[PDB]
This record gives sequence, structure tokens and C-alpha cells, in this order.
Amino acid sequence: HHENLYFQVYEAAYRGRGKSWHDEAADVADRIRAARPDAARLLDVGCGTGAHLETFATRFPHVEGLELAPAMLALARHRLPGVRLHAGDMRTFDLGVTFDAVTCLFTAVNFLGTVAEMRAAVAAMSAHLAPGGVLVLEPWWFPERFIDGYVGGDLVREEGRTVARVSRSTRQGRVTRMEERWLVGDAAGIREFSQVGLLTMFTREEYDAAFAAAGCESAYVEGWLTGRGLFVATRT
Amino acid sequence: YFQSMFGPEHAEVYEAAYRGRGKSWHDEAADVADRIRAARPDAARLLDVGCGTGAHLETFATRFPHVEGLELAPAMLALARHRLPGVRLHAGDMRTFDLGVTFDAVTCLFTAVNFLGTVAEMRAAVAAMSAHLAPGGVLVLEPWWFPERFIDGYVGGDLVREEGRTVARVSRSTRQGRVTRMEERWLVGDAAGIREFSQVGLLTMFTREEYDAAFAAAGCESAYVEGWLTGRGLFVATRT
Ligand SMILES: C[S@+](CC[C@H](N)C(=O)[O-])C[C@H]1O[C@@H](n2cnc3c(N)ncnc32)[C@H](O)[C@@H]1O
Ligand SMILES: C[S@+](CC[C@H](N)C(=O)[O-])C[C@H]1O[C@@H](n2cnc3c(N)ncnc32)[C@H](O)[C@@H]1O
Repeated sequence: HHENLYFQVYEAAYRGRGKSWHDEAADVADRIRAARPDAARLLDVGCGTGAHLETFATRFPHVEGLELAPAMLALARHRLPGVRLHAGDMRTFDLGVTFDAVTCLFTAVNFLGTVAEMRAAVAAMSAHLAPGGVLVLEPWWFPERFIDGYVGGDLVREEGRTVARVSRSTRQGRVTRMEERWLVGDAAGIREFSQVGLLTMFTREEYDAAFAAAGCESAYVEGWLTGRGLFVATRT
Repeated sequence: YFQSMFGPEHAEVYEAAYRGRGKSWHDEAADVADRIRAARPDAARLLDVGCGTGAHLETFATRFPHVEGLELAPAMLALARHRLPGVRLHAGDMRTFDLGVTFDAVTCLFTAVNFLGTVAEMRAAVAAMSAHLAPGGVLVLEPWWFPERFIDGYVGGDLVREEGRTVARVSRSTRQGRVTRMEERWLVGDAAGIREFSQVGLLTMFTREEYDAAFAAAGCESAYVEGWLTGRGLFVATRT
């Protein structure tokens, strides 16, 4: 007989829906080490809450983060005691040092609006790679793969609350419109919440072209733990 | 924001929810039909009062030659006709309807009577239904009782994923006296988009003493069946 309980914002939500930043980071680290057994320096770009980095730190002596939103740069530092974090734009940063690996996960690069912007980002990351360094990038769905009008839904049971969520994803051009609507029922009442988020899709040929332009040989791992696959490139 | 219950949106999703939690209108109607035959072996004409979508009536029709329905919300009576092409269905109020005809049995199931607000209204309903009974006719009524655990408040949640639509529901019910305040909030996502609609309803309990008095006031000898397939038991009365 025993019981568990946790207590005390996007990350909590995806964790409740079943996402494991730890398993993802571990798998990513295994693959980085496959290509680069001596990897020691890692930079996570668009780290957000730094959940991935929490696990990367257990695997690489030195790890760093790059983040544009200072509200998230706050939370990451809090959860990441010994981690050097930099405020910056992925499209523009320069830190004067190389890394054995640069990661860009959970569709972070798809927060850029144009192919010209994504290619500048991919080139920046590649610039911070030492020779043979590994670039890892989790892309947002490929236009060919993107179901349109896709409707998702999940029911999460939290402490004191039941949460319903229905989503709908639509496209206009290359831009993807995810409409999320939550229902939160608890002691005080039922609250409704609605969100929309926009990610700009790129094609496999577009990523592959951006890698090559920045001197990296790319490969794509179908599926992976998220469903969106994984690019693993090396800077030749 | 809030609408009244049993509108068109509610009618579309109303059965999906209770079936997903394990309700079988078929088994209920079948059991009800068996008991009607116990008390009235020759029963042939049946009327379901507050039939809603007619889910019960669907199985009653396979068991009784002539079957009819009475329903106030036209959105529920619409789907009722849809599901029951050749069945005379009537728009009416439980408290006042008059169809000029008697039946061998009149049913009022799934706490339909407890959507009335006062004891006087239930007694008018119970008296109206009894007027539509032939001598020896059977009245069967599923009353609302408070679940053993529902002391103050309850929060429910449901997600059914169908092919072509997903339906989410968060509910909240609070109790005070004999009144339960039902707040339901739905999310339907489908080909066309994401729709939300919200409802509030009042369910009012009546006492065993009140039912027994309403039946007697209406010329009926009553009896109560413990438990039943829902948990709320079942009143079965006969028209002397
Ligand atoms: C959901 S993604 C973060 C993915 C993160 N690795 C995770 O899994 O939690 C959003 C983050 O990307 C960062 N980001 C977006 N555009 C950026 C840009 N141009 N330069 C740097 N960071 C950027 C923002 O700061 C934001 O915190
Ligand atoms: C949701 S339950 C439906 C019961 C139905 N037999 C079933 O199990 O599906 C309550 C129903 O009572 C009906 N109703 C409520 N008050 C009524 C009244 N005064 N007269 C007739 N029908 C009424 C509503 O239209 C609603 O469909």
C-alpha cells in the first residue's frame, strides 16, 4: 500500500498528456554519442523551460541554452542550477565557441516565419558546431504529412480537477493553425480556455537544403518518440 | 453563454455520453417490458412520457404492438421521430397532455419527472399519466435519488472519440436540499470546426411519501423496486 502525489505552463500540460522530455533527451544523447562518442559540450537552442537540458546535463559535462523569451529564460535557469543560459535569437547569435552537439527540439525552429529565417537559424547552429559536430532538429510536420482539419482530444485527471481538451489543426499556405480549447471543472466551477498557436511548416527538401547550405550532411529518422521524426546531421 | 438543456446540440450528443459510461437503454427497456408483462400479461399499448430521443421506445417497439411517445423538447422529439419512423410521437407537457386514448402501460424513465420543480407539478404529471391508463394499467417511474457519495458537489468528465467527430464534456452538479444544479459544458470538434455549448439544469428530488401520495391521489396502488439496473430503483403502480 502506497500513494504518490505531486504539486505546485505549457510543459505541465504536455506532461499530463504523456510527453517525456527525459526519454527524448536520453535517446537524443545516445544518438549524439553514436556519431560522436567524445561529445562533451552541448547547446540546446530554443530550450524554453529547459526540461530537455535537465536530462542532458546528466549526460554531458558542459551544456548550455539559448532562448529569446526572457519569461522562459527565467524558468529554465530556476530548474537548471548549474547551467549557463544565453538570451538570443537563434537566427543571429554568436558565442565565439564550438559545441560537440546543437539540438533544436519540439518544433522550435518552426516558430520562425520564413524559409529565409529558418535557413539563417540552421546556419547559425552549424556555425557553433565543431567539425563532425552533431546537429539535431525535431521538425514540425511536412506539408505532405500534415493532415488538414485534424481534430485531437484528451481527458486528463489532475488533483482536484478534470480537464477536457479538443484541438483542431488547419493550414493556410505554409502556416498551420492549431486551435486548442480546454474545459476545466473543479470545486469552484467550470472554466473554459481557448488558445491558437501558429507554426510555419517546411518541407523535407527545405530542411535538407538548409543543412547543406550550412555545410552539414543530414539524415532523417522516421517516427521517433513524438511522431515528427528527427533530423541528425553532422558538420563536414 | 448558457442555454437550456435538450436543445438541438444536446440531442445530438446526449446518447453518446451515457452509453460511453455504460448505460444500456436496451437492457432497461427490456427489463421494464418484462415487468409490464408480469403485471399485465396482455399489454399491447404503451406510452413513454418524456421519451427524449426515444432510445427506450426503440426497444419497446420490438416488444409491444403499439407504442407512442410524449416529449416537450422538440430537438429531442426530432431525433426521436428520426429513429422511429412509423411511431406516433406527440409534442406535449407531462403536466397537462391529453391524447384522448388509454394505454396498457405508461413509462417515465431516467429521472424525467424530476425535471419538474415542485411537488404540485409532479402530482399533476403522475395524475395525467394515470388518466391515460386503462383499468389495471401499469405505470412505471424511475425516480431520482441522491447517490450515496454525492453529498455536496460532483465534477464529471467525458471524452468520446468518434470517426468524424470528437465530443468532450465537463459537468458539475451541486446539491442543496432536494435540488441539484446540473451544469454541463461540451466541446465538439469535427470536419466543420470546434463548437462549444453550455447548459444548466435543475433536478428536484421527491420523497417516497410524496410519490406514494401522488399515486394514491391519482387512483393508483404503488410499489417500489429496490436497486434495478440503474441504482435508483423503480416505482411500479397499477390503475384501479
Ligand atoms: C515550444 S518552443 C521550445 C521547445 C523546447 N525545447 C521544449 O521542448 O520545451 C518555444 C521557445 O522557442 C524559443 N524561440 C522561438 N523563436 C526563437 C528565436 N528566433 N530565437 C531563439 N529562441 C526562439 C522561444 O523563446 C520559446 O521559449
Ligand atoms: C434527458 S431525460 C430523457 C428521458 C428518456 N426517456 C431517456 O432515457 O432518454 C428527460 C427528458 O424529459 C423531458 N421533459 C422535461 N420536462 C418535461 C415536461 N414537463 N413534459 C414533457 N417532457 C419533459 C425533456 O425533453 C428530456 O428529454
